[PDB]
Amino acid sequence: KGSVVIVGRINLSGDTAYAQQTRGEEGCQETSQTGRDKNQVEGEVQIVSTATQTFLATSINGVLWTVYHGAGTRTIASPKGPVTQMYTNVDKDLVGWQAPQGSRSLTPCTCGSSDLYLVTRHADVIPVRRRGDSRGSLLSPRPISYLKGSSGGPLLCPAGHAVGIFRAAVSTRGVAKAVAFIPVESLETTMRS
Ligand SMILES: *[C@](O)(C(=O)NC1CC1)[C@H](CCC)NC(=O)[C@@H]1[C@H]2CCC[C@H]2CN1C(=O)[C@@H](NC(=O)[C@@H](NC(=O)c1cnccn1)C1CCCCC1)C(C)(C)C
Ligand SMILES: [Zn+2]
Repeated sequence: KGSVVIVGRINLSGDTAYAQQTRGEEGCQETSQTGRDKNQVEGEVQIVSTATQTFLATSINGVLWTVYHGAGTRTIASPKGPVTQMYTNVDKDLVGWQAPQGSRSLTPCTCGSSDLYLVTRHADVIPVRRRGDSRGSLLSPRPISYLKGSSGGPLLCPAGHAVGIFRAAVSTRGVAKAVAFIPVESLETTMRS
């Protein structure tokens, strides 16, 4: 097995979103195998790694959420050693840990806006137009490479509240046309029986 390892962070507090890498490929390979990570955590969105993949994870209501197809049943490396998952929902493709010390949690969106904002792993903020429970159109199509690594990141309100967790793109010939996401309501259902 192995722990998922925070290799970075996205800050959404200020006027513009930015990414910081805080750990390289060699130091991440090391920390996955110990499960002990003494680095300072900050931000709403974390950049996380397994042995194969690098993607996002997002704190909402005190829980760091990401995708199950990326994270699996893995522990997360922390300053007190490896932390077990608090929630595992394979049906909803959703796993969550106790939000790490240092982090900030997003609030669930209560406004029902269909104007969403996808935060990518490069801290690009892309407008998405909500279409149903779990889908949204891209106002501009992108190469899927643009979104590769963003699984686990948030879709936001215009108010900066969590609408959902990005998990997949609908793609034709390497051009993403839409995004699929885990709605924040599903995260709420997961905590609430
Ligand atoms: C995300 O996990 C990530 O950042 N991973 C780190 C980089 C390694 C990653 C982000 C991709 C934009 N997500 C995925 O890889 C997801 C996962 C979760 C669900 C299945 C796999 C594949 N996947 C995708 O996003 C794919 N999308 C699809 O398979 C969609 N299907 C189509 O687009 C399609 C199918 N038939 C004909 C034409 N188009 C399905 C559609 C239904 C909902 C699930 C996604 C790719 C093709 C990788 C974009
Ligand atoms: Zn809202």
